[PDB]
Parts: sequence; C-alpha cells; structure tokens
Amino acid sequence: EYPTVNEIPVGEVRLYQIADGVWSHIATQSFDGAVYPSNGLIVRDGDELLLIDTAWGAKNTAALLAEIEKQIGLPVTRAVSTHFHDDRVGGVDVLRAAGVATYASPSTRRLAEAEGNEIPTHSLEGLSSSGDAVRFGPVELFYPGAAHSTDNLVVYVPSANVLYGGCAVLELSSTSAGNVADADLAEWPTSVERIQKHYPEAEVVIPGHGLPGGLDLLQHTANVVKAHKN
Ligand code: NA
Ligand SMILES: [Zn+2]
Ligand SMILES: [Zn+2]
Repeated sequence: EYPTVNEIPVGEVRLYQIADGVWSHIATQSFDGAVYPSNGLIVRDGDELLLIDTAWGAKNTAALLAEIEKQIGLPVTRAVSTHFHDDRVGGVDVLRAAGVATYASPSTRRLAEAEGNEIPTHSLEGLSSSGDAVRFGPVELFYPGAAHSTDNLVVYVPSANVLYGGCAVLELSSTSAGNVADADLAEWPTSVERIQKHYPEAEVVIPGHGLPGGLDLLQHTANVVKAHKN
C-alpha cells in the first residue's frame, strides 16, 4: 500500500506502481525541522523513462536513480520539474550529471535562479498561458494557472488516465493548503476548475505530497483553498 512518512527514512526512496508503465516515487525530507513525504512520477516511453520532479534533494535524487535502476532497469533520459521549489528541482544537478536532460518552463527556471535553487537545463515553451497544454514524450504538460505557485504545471498520462497534480493538488486528508508563501489563493480554485474541465476522464490523481486518490482530490483542493482564504 501507499507508503507514508513513517515508512520511509530520509534518504530512501520508494516506488509505487500506479498503472502499466506509470509509477510514483516517494521520498521524505526535513523542512523547517519536520519531515514530510513528497511524490513525483515516472513514466515509461518505450525503453526509456521520463521523470517528473526530483526526490527533494541531491541524496534523495541519487537514491531515486538507484531505486529506478534496481526496480525498473530502464534509463531515465529526461526530467521535468513542475515548479521552482526544492522538492521539485533539488537534485537537478545530480540528474544532469547522470546524463538526464532536465526541463522546466522559463518561468520555473527564472524563479529557481532567483531563489538560489538548482536550475533545469532546458526550457519548456508553449506553457505561458492558463489552459496551455503541450505533449512531452508520453505525457501532456498543462499549465492550469497560478495555484500553489505561479509557475506550477500538472502532468497527464493519456495511456493510463493518470493525473499528477504536483502541489497544485492536495491530498484528501489535508485540512489546509500548506505552504502558501508563493501561492495565489484567489486564483487557485479557478486553476483547479481548469484542470477539472480539461481532464474529466482522469482515474487517478496524484498530489505533490501524500496519498493518491480519485477526481475528488481536485474539488477538495478548491474547497480547502477557498476555506483557507476564508
Ligand atoms: Na537513469
Ligand atoms: Zn512548492
Ligand atoms: Zn511541496
């Protein structure tokens, strides 16, 4: 079953199979003293893998690559970071040094640079406006509008009907929107509505932190964020 913070010591990574050729990766990291789990995604594309998000730091990301080689045995050739925070880009230097081509939107790259985070090598164009969608290997990348951050992207895997929301989507047990220092609380519910409208057929929704669920994670996120904003 789906691993939680208690089952993953900081520095270890678990993989969880979501569908044929689709896995989440789960890592843990200390932030402001406390340990949190974090998810990303792995998608098979023929005999190579596309990585979505780092495992939140260099050591975790090196462990991620090791766990991928052990469990899956296919090379990660490209990676996309879904926003500029450390749980998404921390580890990019490890990926790049391992031969993985790293990508993010221009906005994410600029914000990462400004924050002193690692910076993905390549820009993902065509994602500047809310509702924009582009194909990238076996996934579609979608910019729903500002939410957890202004740059946040979501990822859909058409072959599996799996929607990876990153931090624009919250898990069902969540009662608050979490770290909102960079968030746009006024726009976030609208951004979620765009996701709902564009991916009504999604069967699994994976949040950036915590348990995957169904489409209800989307409405739940809008609700929490509205209640948070008050
Ligand atoms: Na690899
Ligand atoms: Zn974030
Ligand atoms: Zn986060």
